[PDB]
Amino acid sequence: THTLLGQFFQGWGTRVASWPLTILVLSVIPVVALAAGLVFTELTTDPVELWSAPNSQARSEKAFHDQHFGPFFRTNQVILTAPNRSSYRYDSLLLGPKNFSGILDLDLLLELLELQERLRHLQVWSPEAQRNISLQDICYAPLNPDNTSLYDCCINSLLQYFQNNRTLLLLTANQTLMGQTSQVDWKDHFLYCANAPLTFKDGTALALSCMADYGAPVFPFLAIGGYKGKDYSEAEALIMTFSLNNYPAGDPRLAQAKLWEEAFLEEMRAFQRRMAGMFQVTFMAERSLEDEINRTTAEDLPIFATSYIVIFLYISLALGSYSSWSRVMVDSKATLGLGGVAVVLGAVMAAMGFFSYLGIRSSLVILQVVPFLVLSVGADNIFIFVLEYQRLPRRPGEPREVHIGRALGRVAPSMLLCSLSEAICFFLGALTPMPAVRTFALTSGLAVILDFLLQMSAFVALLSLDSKRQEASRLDVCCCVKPQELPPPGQGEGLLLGFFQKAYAPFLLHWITRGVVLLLFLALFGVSLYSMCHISVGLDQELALPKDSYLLDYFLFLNRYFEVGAPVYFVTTLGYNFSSEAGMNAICSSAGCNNFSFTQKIQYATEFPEQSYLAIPASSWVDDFIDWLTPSSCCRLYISGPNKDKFCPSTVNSLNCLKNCMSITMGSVRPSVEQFHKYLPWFLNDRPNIKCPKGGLAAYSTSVNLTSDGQVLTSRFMAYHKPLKNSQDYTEALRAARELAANITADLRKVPGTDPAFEVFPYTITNVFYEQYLTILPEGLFMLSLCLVPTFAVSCLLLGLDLRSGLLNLLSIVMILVDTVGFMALWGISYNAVSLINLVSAVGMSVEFVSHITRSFAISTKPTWLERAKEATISMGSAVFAGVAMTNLPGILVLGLAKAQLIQIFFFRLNLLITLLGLLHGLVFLPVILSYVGPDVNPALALEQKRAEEAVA
Ligand SMILES: *[C@@H]1O[C@H](CO)[C@@H](O[C@@H]2O[C@H](CO)[C@@H](O)[C@H](O)[C@H]2NC(C)=O)[C@H](O)[C@H]1NC(C)=O
Ligand SMILES: *[C@@H]1O[C@H](CO)[C@@H](O[C@@H]2O[C@H](CO)[C@@H](O)[C@H](O)[C@H]2NC(C)=O)[C@H](O)[C@H]1NC(C)=O
Ligand SMILES: *[C@@H]1O[C@H](CO)[C@@H](O[C@H]2O[C@H](CO)[C@@H](O)[C@H](O)[C@H]2NC(C)=O)[C@H](O)[C@H]1NC(C)=O
Ligand SMILES: CC(C)CCC[C@@H](C)[C@H]1CC[C@H]2[C@@H]3CC=C4C[C@@H](O)CC[C@]4(C)[C@H]3CC[C@]12C
Ligand SMILES: CC(C)CCC[C@@H](C)[C@H]1CC[C@H]2[C@@H]3CC=C4C[C@@H](O)CC[C@]4(C)[C@H]3CC[C@]12C
Ligand SMILES: CC(C)CCC[C@@H](C)[C@H]1CC[C@H]2[C@@H]3CC=C4C[C@@H](O)CC[C@]4(C)[C@H]3CC[C@]12C
Ligand SMILES: *[C@@H]1O[C@H](CO)[C@@H](O)[C@H](O)[C@H]1NC(C)=O
Ligand SMILES: *[C@@H]1O[C@H](CO)[C@@H](O)[C@H](O)[C@H]1NC(C)=O
Ligand SMILES: *[C@@H]1O[C@H](CO)[C@@H](O)[C@H](O)[C@H]1NC(C)=O
Ligand SMILES: *[C@H]1O[C@H](CO)[C@@H](O)[C@H](O)[C@H]1NC(C)=O
Repeated sequence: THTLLGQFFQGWGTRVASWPLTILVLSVIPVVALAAGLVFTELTTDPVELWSAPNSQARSEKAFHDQHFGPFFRTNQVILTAPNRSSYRYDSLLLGPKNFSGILDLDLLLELLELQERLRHLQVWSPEAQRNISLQDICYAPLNPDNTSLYDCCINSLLQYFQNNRTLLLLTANQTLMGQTSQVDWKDHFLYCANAPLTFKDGTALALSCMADYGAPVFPFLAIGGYKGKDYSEAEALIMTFSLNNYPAGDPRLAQAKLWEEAFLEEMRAFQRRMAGMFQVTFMAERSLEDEINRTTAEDLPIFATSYIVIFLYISLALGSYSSWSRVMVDSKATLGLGGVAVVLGAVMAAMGFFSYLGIRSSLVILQVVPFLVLSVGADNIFIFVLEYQRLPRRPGEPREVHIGRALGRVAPSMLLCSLSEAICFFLGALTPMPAVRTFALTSGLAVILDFLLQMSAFVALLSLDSKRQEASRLDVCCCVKPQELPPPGQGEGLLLGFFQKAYAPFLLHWITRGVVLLLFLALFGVSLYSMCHISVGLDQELALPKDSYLLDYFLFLNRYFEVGAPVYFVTTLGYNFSSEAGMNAICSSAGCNNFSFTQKIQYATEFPEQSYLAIPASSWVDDFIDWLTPSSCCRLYISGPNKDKFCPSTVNSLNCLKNCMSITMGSVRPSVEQFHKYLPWFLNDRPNIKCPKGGLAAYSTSVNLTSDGQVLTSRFMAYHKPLKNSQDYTEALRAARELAANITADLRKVPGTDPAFEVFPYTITNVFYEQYLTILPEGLFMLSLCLVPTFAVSCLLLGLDLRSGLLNLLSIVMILVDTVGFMALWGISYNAVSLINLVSAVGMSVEFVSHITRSFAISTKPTWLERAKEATISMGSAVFAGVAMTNLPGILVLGLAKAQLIQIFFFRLNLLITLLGLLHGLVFLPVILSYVGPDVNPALALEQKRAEEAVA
């Protein structure tokens, strides 16, 4: 069946080389017709659409949350630290001698106040809206979310303890204690605040409120960072969080938030420049990561285009015959190199265009690296074809058409094998949950297929025209005005086969070198197999960005100085009867509630923050609700009047509403079903004052989704992750949170009247990205096994290879792949979707290294194994080296300047390892192992080629 394709491709090659210009036209027309569809490209840069599987669990959990509570707010942080400012001591009253940091000086706080109050009143022009966007339009106001003001926006900073009042910050009082008097300053209020932030009367001889201006308590971990435990006075970093209201991807209010974020960043860069010796400013907006990813994507297009220029230039001056110094410009193949690269770029653009016709949404991070891998695969085929056509000696009085036909018929089955193997590998690499890598894989897969279809028609027609322009004694690209003259046309043997015949093949196939090489490769396989175990599974941030980013400095500070990670909501899905006494007994953590309840379990989890990645015990709306419902003066009903048995708030101090919230309790307080359903909407819309410090509107306003009639559909309990620094930390944190949530639901599902489909799930904003890494290894190994299958299957069918031949190919592919993963674990390249699609591309590509040598060893007539190995090495080892290896390496070595750590790590280093191991195995190890245990001579395999050449000659 090999020689059948030989006959077909002989016929095809002849028929194409006979009609060059017609075939070039008929081949260019569909490429332009498909590649004109690039104008439909919907370039989506948003991280949730590229890097989350929309059918995964995390996305179903996110969808449920974002439905029942609205989406998660956009955090625009600033982490300030004064490194050169020396620590001092304070002899405070009510507390011991505290050692204060340099950052907790007064002038620095007045400078942070200036910045905070400047960013409050920041305004931007909105051309879509044709007005000035104020912060109040877009800011996340937890208290009073409808008709907000600039002094109602969620701005978490140390100076919230002084409600951003500059008079309260410079304020000093005289306090006498146990006979002795001392001057109390802002330090006393700060410390008393950082201890218990839910106070309205400071205890340090000052009637100073501790709650923020917007009316919620600021916990110390949100305001200060760099301390360790309850030693807040030694805080090294101040934090200033601007929380904006997040809206769905299609809301016209998201442009407003992003415009303000851009203005925030401009103001923060100006502020960073102004304060050089004083502060060390680091900052990010929510738009920062999407903007720093897409900045560097358009800055390394010169460094990408240079790769294809260099591959063109190598292929151009590595098929040119340099014998005499008079006909170099006639021998040099500039037209063929240019044409070959043009054909491959045609194929790539056709693929991108075809996929853009179906409305598939890509990103410039995806349409950047597609041409590289497709070209590194597609250039080798053209190189090997032209090399064979060059080496194949023309029969006497034979025309060029039949010669090109014969050369193509000779090398076409091998190129069909390569192209099919690589296309299948890419289309099996396109099973990834990540839509970005899926789009990449599918585009690359089709690009390789169209590359082959163009190489068979357009490039063969082009080679026919080049051969004609050469034989007519005209120049290459300086031709058609210059048929002048040359010395004798046909010259002797080349330098490539010269080297491979006289230096290499005798050296590699020495008495000693076979034993040494074989031993050394088995040792390398052993080391690689050992080292593959210490692979780091996870794509952390600080890789997506460049190395010159303002976000890297922010991430260094966010890792070093921060005291808690992202907040995790333990969302409770539908089918909990919260009203029942038995219901709310298993959620609360007060006197009378069940032991190992919801909040008790989270509390005890946070007691061990290293095992279960939680730093703070969960907030509880039900615990604070049954706390609110006490016979104290928090909720009271009018004893009589027009508002009889109606809620008089904690603010009014009249005698008319002296009646308590419910009856005179005889122990642990529990409201009845009617009492619960009536009094919960009051609790959730009660602002915490001095009189009643317990109130729902502050924290739990949005953490309960009531029905139209006052049934609780859902509810979320807000804990905080410990500071998560690596991708492994994020993944372990998700795993541990899920395990705890499963343990919680297991106990909550044993309550009378709970639906069995009831579930507690820990939704954090970074769940969708770091969920895949729970099961990337099994998926990856299944994928690489499914990619090793068709390689062998089609390698045994198409090439028509025997059993030993197929198994030697397979053994070599497995060896290359294990070596790649071993060196991945050594160099410090992580395991993820990007590394995985590179390894699947490697499984596909390594066939180009092994298959050519193994075939040309199989189709051999030399007496002894060593002679056949030498022949295979010299002829096809030289073709495979000069083609595959040296059209990979000049392309890869240019991506070493990419500047983006993602490409610089996963597409330079990993492809360099893949290429060099491919080279080493399929030019050092495969000749030796073929010379040892290669397949036996098949005379019919070579002798029937002559019943397939002459018959259709
Ligand atoms: C409480 O949860 C309900 C669940 O139905 C939310 O109602 C849905 O809201 C989403 C987003 O606005 C809409 O797409 C659905 O059409 C709504 N469904 C129904 C049945 O009305 C509700 O929005 C949540 N409460 C609040 C105030 O947002
Ligand atoms: C949730 O449990 C409460 C009890 O804690 C149920 O309220 C009772 O419902 C029964 C059935 O009609 C009535 O006879 C009682 O008068 C109600 N009050 C009690 C017993 O406290 C409530 O029905 C349950 N939720 C459901 C089933 O939807
Ligand atoms: C910030 O707080 C200060 C001090 O409380 C406010 O200054 C006023 O506060 C008093 C009571 O509200 C007023 O009666 C005085 O006019 C004044 N007190 C002093 C001693 O100056 C100030 O108004 C607050 N900030 C704003 C702008 O509301
Ligand atoms: C080595 C390079 C030049 C090979 C060609 C790569 C081409 C196909 C890539 C590189 C930059 C890309 C373009 C950059 C952005 C846009 C603008 C958009 O509104 C239409 C698509 C379009 C026009 C892209 C199409 C694909 C593109 C043109
Ligand atoms: C085939 C590849 C090279 C095409 C581009 C892959 C890109 C999109 C991949 C590689 C690394 C990934 C990023 C790394 C981690 C983060 C941080 C997270 O908070 C938002 C998503 C984001 C930003 C990921 C989005 C998708 C990502 C940028
Ligand atoms: C095919 C193999 C044998 C050679 C591949 C090329 C070489 C240069 C590659 C393969 C493995 C790589 C090394 C593996 C990891 C480290 C440790 C690090 O602290 C310094 C760089 C260094 C030393 C890498 C440098 C580049 C490297 C040596
Ligand atoms: C600074 O505070 C630390 C922490 O208590 C203490 O050990 C040390 O003695 C203090 N040094 C000075 C100079 O007061
Ligand atoms: C918008 O804000 C700028 C702040 O520089 C201000 O100067 C300008 O007057 C504002 N636009 C309008 C409509 O007043
Ligand atoms: C408080 O004591 C300080 C320091 O001695 C002094 O300057 C100030 O006048 C005193 N204030 C009052 C109210 O006595
Ligand atoms: C939580 O889960 C189990 C249920 O399998 C429960 O019995 C026990 O209290 C907890 N288990 C562990 C290992 O903490």
